[PDB]
Amino acid sequence: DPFERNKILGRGINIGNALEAPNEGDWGVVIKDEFFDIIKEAGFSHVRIPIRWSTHAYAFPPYKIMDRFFKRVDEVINGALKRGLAVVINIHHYEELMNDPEEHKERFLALWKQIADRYKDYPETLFFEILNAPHGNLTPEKWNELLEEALKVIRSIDKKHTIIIGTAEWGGISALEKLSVPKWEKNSIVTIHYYNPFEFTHQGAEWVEGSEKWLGRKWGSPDDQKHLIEEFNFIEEWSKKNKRPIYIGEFGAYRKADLESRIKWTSFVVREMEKRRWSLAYWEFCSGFGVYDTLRKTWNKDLLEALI
Repeated sequence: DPFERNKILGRGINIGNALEAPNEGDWGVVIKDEFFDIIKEAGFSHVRIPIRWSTHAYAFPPYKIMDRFFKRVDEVINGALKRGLAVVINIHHYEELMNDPEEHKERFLALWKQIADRYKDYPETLFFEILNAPHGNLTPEKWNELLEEALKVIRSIDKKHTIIIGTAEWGGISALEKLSVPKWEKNSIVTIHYYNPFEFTHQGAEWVEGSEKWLGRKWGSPDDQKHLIEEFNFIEEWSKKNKRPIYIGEFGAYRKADLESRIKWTSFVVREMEKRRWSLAYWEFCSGFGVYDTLRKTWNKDLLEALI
């Protein structure tokens, strides 16, 4: 029952700026084994681990994933499982696939063949997330085709693990209506990344065009809350109509946003996700959107309370 699997997934946190960088540590985070103690003790049910497999596999057939990297991913997954955390792994920042899905289709499918083969006998609390935030030339209609091809590859190997399927147009709500999950697939969860209002959550983000114009933006008015509720109602209606569970696999506000607004937004979205029985994972543990200080070994207490 994928709804039961969604319940098991529960509340989680992304350990980002880590394995989805070109190399682990490049973006500031190395996944320390003790992080899993910290996260489990704080009350989280799962971790989401973004992984840039594409830079750690050969470019030519059979597109073999490199040994040392595979071993590292094993180590991370098992570290989390040791603490009784559920684990979401994905394919993250496969930029060539977004820019030319035709050229990279078979390589992408080869990655999933290898990942499914590697983890098919791992515990049922490991989840396979097909592809992070499809966008660009990987259009909604092309994604519907590609995700089905990936489902077929994974299911040819593994009919035990729940699969997590995102939306196109950068993984938010805008392309949810366009998403199609094949009827034959019966053990999947649909994932959405929720960052609205984008101008608030990404204000001052150095990698986002024109974001400096958003610096100082607050969040918390009654109207702000009603707008967010309307969007959550839209997602919930889609879930009910399509009979698929919902995982909000990323949500969070950047550190440049005022702390009081960050707390209000984070706490509110979590309460509203909970009312809808969704699973959820905060972006992210300890970096630019972070809630834990790895030097001081302390949580931001208000943000941790918001997440529970």
